[PDB]
Amino acid sequence: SKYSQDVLQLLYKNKPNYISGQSIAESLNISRTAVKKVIDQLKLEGCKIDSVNHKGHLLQQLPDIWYQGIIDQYTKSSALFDFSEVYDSIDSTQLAAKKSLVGNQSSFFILSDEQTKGRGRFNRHWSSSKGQGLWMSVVLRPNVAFSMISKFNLFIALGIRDAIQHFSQDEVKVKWPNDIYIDNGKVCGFLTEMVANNDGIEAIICGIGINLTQQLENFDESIRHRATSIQLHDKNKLDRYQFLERLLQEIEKRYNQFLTLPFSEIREEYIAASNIWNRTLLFTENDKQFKGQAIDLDYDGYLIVRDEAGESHRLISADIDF
Amino acid sequence: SKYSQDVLQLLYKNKPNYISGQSIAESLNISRTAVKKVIDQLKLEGCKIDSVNHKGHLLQQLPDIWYQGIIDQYTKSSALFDFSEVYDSIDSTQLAAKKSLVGNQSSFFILSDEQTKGRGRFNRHWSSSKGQGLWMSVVLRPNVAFSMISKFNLFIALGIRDAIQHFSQDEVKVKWPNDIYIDNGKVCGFLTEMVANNDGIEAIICGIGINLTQQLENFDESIRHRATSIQLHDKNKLDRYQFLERLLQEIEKRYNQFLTLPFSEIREEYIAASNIWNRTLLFTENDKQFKGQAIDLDYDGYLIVRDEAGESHRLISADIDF
Ligand SMILES: Nc1ncnc2c1ncn2[C@@H]1O[C@H](COP(=O)(O)OCCCCC[C@@H]2SC[C@@H]3NC(=O)N[C@@H]32)[C@@H](O)[C@H]1O
Ligand SMILES: Nc1ncnc2c1ncn2[C@@H]1O[C@H](COP(=O)(O)OCCCCC[C@@H]2SC[C@@H]3NC(=O)N[C@@H]32)[C@@H](O)[C@H]1O
Repeated sequence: SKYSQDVLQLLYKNKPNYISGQSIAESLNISRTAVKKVIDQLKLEGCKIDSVNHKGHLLQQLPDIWYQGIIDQYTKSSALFDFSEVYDSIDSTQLAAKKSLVGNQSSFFILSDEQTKGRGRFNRHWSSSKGQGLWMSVVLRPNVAFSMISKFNLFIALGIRDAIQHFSQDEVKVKWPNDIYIDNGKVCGFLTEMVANNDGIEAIICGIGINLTQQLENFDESIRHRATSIQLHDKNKLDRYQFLERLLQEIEKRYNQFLTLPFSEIREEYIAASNIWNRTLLFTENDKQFKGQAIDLDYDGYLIVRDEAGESHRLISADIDF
Repeated sequence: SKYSQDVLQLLYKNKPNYISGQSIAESLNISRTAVKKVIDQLKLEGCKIDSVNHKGHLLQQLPDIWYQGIIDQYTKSSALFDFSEVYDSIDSTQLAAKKSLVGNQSSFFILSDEQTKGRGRFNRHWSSSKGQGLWMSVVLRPNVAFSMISKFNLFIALGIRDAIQHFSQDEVKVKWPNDIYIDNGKVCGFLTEMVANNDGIEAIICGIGINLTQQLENFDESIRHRATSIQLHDKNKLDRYQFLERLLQEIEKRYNQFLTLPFSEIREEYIAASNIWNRTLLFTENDKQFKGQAIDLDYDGYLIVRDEAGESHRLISADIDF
């Protein structure tokens, strides 16, 4: 009903204490009995709620569904995010964000359980299954020149990798400039875009797609040997609210780093975290394709590459295959 | 009514020949009498239409109102523009365009008779009076790297100036990088913005604001000594459809130049057209303000400036006062 999110919100807020039906009824000004029906419906959708006579209700565990009422708590206590929008299904969080940023200076993010028109780079398809991943767009408002886009993209990467690392017992590496791998499986793809003019960035929009709970059986045959999910590398059930919380904590740490530090302070760390060294890489640029070795990441974030013909290149971005 | 634009469209299309009520009625499948009422209404709004017994109607002159039905002809015969949106009044053509470009690759423009929330640079106000100017946003789709924004902005300037020049008997000059002057009056301001990532521009959005028919009495006292309109420098009535047509012709000429030429081919021309030389300029950058002389425009479009302290600067953009 109308009141599901509000009831869920009260339950999240009151953890680890129990609140009574009666007390929830008073808050929202509805009947005890409507409170019971709302609570029955949440259990039926897979909320795990302990109901104890004389004590009331305790939210123990959420299902793999995003709830606006819970996300609203994440933004209230956030110093960086003014608000969020949550969707069950939508064309793309990235389209939605590019539409919502117009005409304001808010910082916010958009999450959706499924995307029907998920896009990565160069208009490629990004598989966004219902219930199985974090499909998110983040909009921020750095006072910086439009050339700083690349450097933002370097910082955010370490933020995402760190948040996935906390949950996998296997190594999580960055594949510059736009993906996160565990072994040979891409677990995340992200993409940083901007609205800007000669005078400055108007918004950064970072699209982040993270495979959370797919089994191998869940990926299309076409990508199944090069894709993985956090669950496939975590011995405990992966909890999506716990992940989101850590993801937002890291994004904010790295965003403040971005505003305050040169790339040179994180370069070594980025280097050590990267899986592009010591192996043959395939590069695509429009017509050309070529092979190459990543030699180095320079102090401004360019990849130094020696191609198979011995020519050296200095790249602000690329798309690489392994 | 429902049919005004369609009737106007047929009338524009049939110039310089007359079409009959009867014939317009057949086209749209409506009664002769509804055609007469639609025609009476257009005259009453200031369309000048010659109605001759036995011959029919000829559109002779439009009022200072934009009509979607006429703009639809401009886009049908345009190779560059897929479509246009026309409004009587709206917050800003620039907001509207940034919302309409999302999720497609169309090229288009948006015109509005008035803007209630017109913005120039740095969130400054742009005065957009009903009936008095061309308030327009243009969206294009160059396959180019995000650093080419500045160079686009140089080409478009010569396009706009040329189109205003055709109508003023006084000199029209460019004030780099964002305004067009006739004598000491700013007649136009324009602003180039982009949506982009490391891989390329997704859209260019050029906001163009041109004072067409204001008298001095029409400008706010605060800007009246530094503003002017095309009418104040044209001995004939300024006709807004004729202007728009020439504006679109030049924008397309210069946009193709942009795609095909280095800035070095137009540099001299831009130079010769500019009013920033040989005079003291005021520069603002965040905290600082300083005075300076424009020395030169280099082959990549940077302004070379000698400031009052004798230090030289190389600027991709600036805001200058005279
Ligand atoms: N779920 C998946 N897991 C592993 N491999 C996959 C997946 N889906 C597609 N792929 C493979 O990865 C490529 C990813 O593209 P990318 O262009 O490198 O793209 C970088 C990224 C984009 C981030 C997408 C986020 S989701 C939230 C936001 N909304 C949106 O439309 N995109 C961003 C695809 O061609 C395909 O090979
Ligand atoms: N009508 C006017 N004529 C002469 N002076 C004026 C006018 N309105 C304001 N001004 C003065 O010019 C400054 C223009 O700002 P700019 O930031 O250089 O701005 C560059 C420009 C922006 C182009 C505006 C177009 S209109 C179509 C599109 N939509 C939108 O909101 N803006 C663009 C203002 O501070 C004020 O001094």
